Amino acid sequence: WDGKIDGTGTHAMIVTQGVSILENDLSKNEPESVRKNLEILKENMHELQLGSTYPDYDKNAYDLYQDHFWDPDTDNNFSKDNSWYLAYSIPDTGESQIRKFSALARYEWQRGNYKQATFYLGEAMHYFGDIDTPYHPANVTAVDSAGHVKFETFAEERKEQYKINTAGCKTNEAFYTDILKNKDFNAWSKEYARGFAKTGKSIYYSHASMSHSWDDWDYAAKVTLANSQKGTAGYIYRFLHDVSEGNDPSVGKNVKELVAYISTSGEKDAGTDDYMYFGIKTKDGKTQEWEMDNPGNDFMTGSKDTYTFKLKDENLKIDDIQNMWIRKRKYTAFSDAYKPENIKIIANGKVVVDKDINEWISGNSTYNIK
Ligand SMILES: [Ca+2]
Ligand SMILES: [Ca+2]
Ligand SMILES: [Ca+2]
Ligand SMILES: [Zn+2]
Ligand SMILES: [Zn+2]
Repeated sequence: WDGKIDGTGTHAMIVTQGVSILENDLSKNEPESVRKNLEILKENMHELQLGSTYPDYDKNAYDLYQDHFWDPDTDNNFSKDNSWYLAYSIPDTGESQIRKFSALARYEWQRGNYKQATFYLGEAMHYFGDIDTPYHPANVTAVDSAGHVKFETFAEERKEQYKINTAGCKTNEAFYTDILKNKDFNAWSKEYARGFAKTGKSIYYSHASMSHSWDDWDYAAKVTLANSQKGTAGYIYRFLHDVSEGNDPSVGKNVKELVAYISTSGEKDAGTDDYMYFGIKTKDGKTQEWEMDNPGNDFMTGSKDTYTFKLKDENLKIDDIQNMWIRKRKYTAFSDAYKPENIKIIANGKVVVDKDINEWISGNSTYNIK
């Protein structure tokens, strides 16, 4: 969907309505903590809205042109065994971004950083809105500097007439209750989001593609925006319950992948063009290393980069991973020191490592996170 850097536009409307939806569907018997956390969210509305639009204008990334259209089955294909060269990190998808920002949002909320938590939640919903955008051509036709397309700008001009204020039921009813049953957040998110994304693809072929009439387009915007709002409300509801009842999705399950969220210091020359790797060592002495390389310019000064690592051994618990590290290898003979500011490691929807560093890493050296 379309959006503007100041927290306005289609994206902002979606999260704003997601809140109103909850304000209306929330049953009276709901735990007061849930209702109280909803109120904290509402008073941080401007941050939720800013976060909901930020990913299309994020300048602390890889210096790449924005393109947020993925085939709904991408995440599922990446999750399958054998289908990926493990030495390489897995590319970020709309599906994975929802999970990452959700984990970061939960972590921040538990420690009282409501403003940051809400912003992160906004970013998670931004990506959910995207996968719910009915635009799936093989070849994209961008119309603005932020990578938006004509179907999104069309919906943008009409956003007000697509607003909904209810999911169609109360939180004690099926839609909402089903969302709480699956205690495995990452597993629930995958199936839940995939449903909206696939319906989105169907709508692209039957109503939103360029060859369809304006009437078809209006209808497509209407039904996918309703879906986006409802779906967003569902994610916010789950977040509220997760942070209120102190829920942890990683609870004793196998760690199939690890996600590194690395914040490079804003200091001059903090970034690096040298080869960068991440590695772990298990309690039993096993080791695995991955190359941290995404399509763009990795580890730029002041960037917040994400790397998804798929593990060899799929029978490991989080406590089985004893050490973790990042390692630099010189690209050229010339110096190019690297200064990470903070590194967060996420395992099964939980932020398991949050280490401030602010030290220069130079030459061919290994820096131990743990
Ligand atoms: Ca670089
Ligand atoms: Ca790269
Ligand atoms: Ca440098
Ligand atoms: Zn969008
Ligand atoms: Zn986007």
